[PDB]
Amino acid sequence: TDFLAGIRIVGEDKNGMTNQITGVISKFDTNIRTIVLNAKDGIFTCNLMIFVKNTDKLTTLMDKLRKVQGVFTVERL
Amino acid sequence: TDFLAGIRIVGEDKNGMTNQITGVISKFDTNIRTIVLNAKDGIFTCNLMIFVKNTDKLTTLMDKLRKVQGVFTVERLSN
Repeated sequence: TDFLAGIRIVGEDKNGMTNQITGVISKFDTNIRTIVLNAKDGIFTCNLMIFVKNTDKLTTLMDKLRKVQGVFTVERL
Repeated sequence: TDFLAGIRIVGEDKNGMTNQITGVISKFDTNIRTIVLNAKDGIFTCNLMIFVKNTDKLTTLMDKLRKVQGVFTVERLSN
């Protein structure tokens, strides 16, 4: 019942942004499949592919990511 | 001051390893610039670009990653 889901995060690259984002994703109950993260010229972008048990897990993770300082948007791909 | 360095990690895609490696990287005391991680064919590869203090510091981060059971290789990237 687990399925592959994608999430895109965009924000400003300030105050250890990347460490916080990677910390949240790694600690969460999900199986990371792919990460394409770049932080240059003050902007942060990250496309994540993960295996999730259900939609509740996916939306919960997206909600946590939105609370990280500097994040503009978190959208499902 | 800090300079840009690259690190490549290759390991087994089992037992929560991708999450484990991402966690180790997040706990690093450095400025992460790029992460390209992909899990496929039973393994995962991860190219990381970070701004680091000096070579001694870089070596300590690579040693931390190499000590994670399940990691096959950790090498410094050039270019």
